Amino acid sequence: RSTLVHWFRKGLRLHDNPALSHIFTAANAAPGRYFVRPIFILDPGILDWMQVGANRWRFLQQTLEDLDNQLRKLNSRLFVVRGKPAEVFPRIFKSWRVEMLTFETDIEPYSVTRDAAVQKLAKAEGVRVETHCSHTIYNPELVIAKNLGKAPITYQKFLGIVEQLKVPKVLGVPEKLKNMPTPPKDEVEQKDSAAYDCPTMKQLVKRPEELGPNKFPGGETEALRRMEESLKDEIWVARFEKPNTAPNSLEPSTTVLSPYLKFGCLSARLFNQKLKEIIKRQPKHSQPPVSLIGQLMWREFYYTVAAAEPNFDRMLGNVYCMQIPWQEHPDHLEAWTHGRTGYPFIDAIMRQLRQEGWIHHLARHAVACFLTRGDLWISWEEGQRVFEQLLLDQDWALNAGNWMWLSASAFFHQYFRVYSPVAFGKKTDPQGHYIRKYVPELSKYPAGCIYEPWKASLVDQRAYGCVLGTDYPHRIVKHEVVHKENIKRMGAAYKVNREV
Ligand SMILES: Cc1cc2nc3c(=O)[nH]c(=O)nc-3n(C[C@H](O)[C@H](O)[C@H](O)COP(=O)(O)OP(=O)(O)OC[C@H]3O[C@@H](n4cnc5c(N)ncnc54)[C@H](O)[C@@H]3O)c2cc1C
Repeated sequence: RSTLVHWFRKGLRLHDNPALSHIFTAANAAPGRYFVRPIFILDPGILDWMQVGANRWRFLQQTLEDLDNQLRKLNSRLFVVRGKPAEVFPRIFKSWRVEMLTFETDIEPYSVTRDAAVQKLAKAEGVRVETHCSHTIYNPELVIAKNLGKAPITYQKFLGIVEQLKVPKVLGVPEKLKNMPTPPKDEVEQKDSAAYDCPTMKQLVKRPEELGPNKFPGGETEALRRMEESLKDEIWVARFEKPNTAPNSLEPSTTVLSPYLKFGCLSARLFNQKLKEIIKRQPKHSQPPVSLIGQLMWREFYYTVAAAEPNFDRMLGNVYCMQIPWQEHPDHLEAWTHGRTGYPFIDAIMRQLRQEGWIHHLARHAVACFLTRGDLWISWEEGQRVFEQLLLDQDWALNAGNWMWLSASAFFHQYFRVYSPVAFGKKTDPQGHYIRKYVPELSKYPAGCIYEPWKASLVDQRAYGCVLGTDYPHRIVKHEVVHKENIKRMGAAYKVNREV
């Protein structure tokens, strides 16, 4: 008896999962011949390559638990194998007598390299490998092909391309396993009956004092519930315009499906299909780029440009990316990273980010502009790294692509438009409720100076119980001065890049 193995990496879901569905149908179309091992590999190598904060670890933990629960309902389970894939797969290929391995493809350079090696090993041991592109709606390879070998570098060309492509068929959940015994314990399982059980919170989250509120639980089950909840107001969905949603409302002004889409707890293909059903129902509706479908297309856009550039997450060696002489300032980087810039709107966002692991798209704009072309002139790579650690939705292509946009390094070139760290939040939160919540030391400042506490006299600062320089920092830079200087620095960088 040989085993069929589905390997979760992303695609942490039962629904719309062709790679996992094929495994299951095969076992049921040929009962008694196959064992089924759905596995997730706790790969220590990924930590040399990316940062993971406490909040995102918990999200993964919760996700793996939900996925194990969901597989049990199909007379299966999740096997979480600890170790490096390069060492894990030769062992289990033999110990398990693996006939077929399936997994969902990923375009990230660490994923491509790792997957190539696994496919070289699988070819050697005579293991059949079947891969499916289901993490994105469109296959980036086919978009680039249709565009004659190059990724479209504007959203509108990208839309023009994918319009002519076939939308894939969205699958349901696999059928339960008919009369399948629990696989026999292997070398590892026999010396430890729990060697493959889902990790506890204690095993994954080493810095539990960095956990923030538990607001967006991981898991396919929570993903589907949040999607349904978000789709209930079809008028809100149909008339969604991303630029007009507030960055600093106390409740999220958008869907917060990003962590789920990032891990594949939600199929982007399913979400897209559900969105197109409402749009059909609702004749007055928004259109890309501002619409909710437009939002999913932004995800497709960045995956397509990223798939063509292994150096997408850095300035050097990146075909898309303007070469800009960013400066090194460790103290300013530290202040931004910990929301101690002295600009309450910026600090509010960076603190919501650290504590909760999600901030609105335009709040990411605000803090990203400030770090880079706007105020501090620090590389977008440094902001990417902080975002990587704290974001629940940390996504290799989307984090890099949007940082390049916000820094005017790629895709966006109107660097003379600079967010004000004082004015920008006021449009949608003139009372500063968002600042009061995340910078509570300023909570007694009136709306007239809560965005600009340095406009309050010392007497009033003492009266509000928050003296600048003691209880809340002084501004680390003066926006009105530096952002004018940085526009000149940007223009010089643009000139140098144009001449080369
Ligand atoms: C500096 C910076 C860094 C970012 N890093 C990430 C990241 O690491 N991971 C991430 O998922 N998004 C990232 N984004 C994009 C965007 O801000 C988030 O996708 C969005 O805030 C998610 O919130 P939401 O799910 O409520 O989005 P909604 O507006 O409800 O959109 C639905 C989905 O569309 C996609 N989407 C929406 N906006 C964008 C966008 N601008 N680019 C790409 N896809 C988009 C996401 O999958 C999102 O879940 C970043 C943006 C900026 C400016």
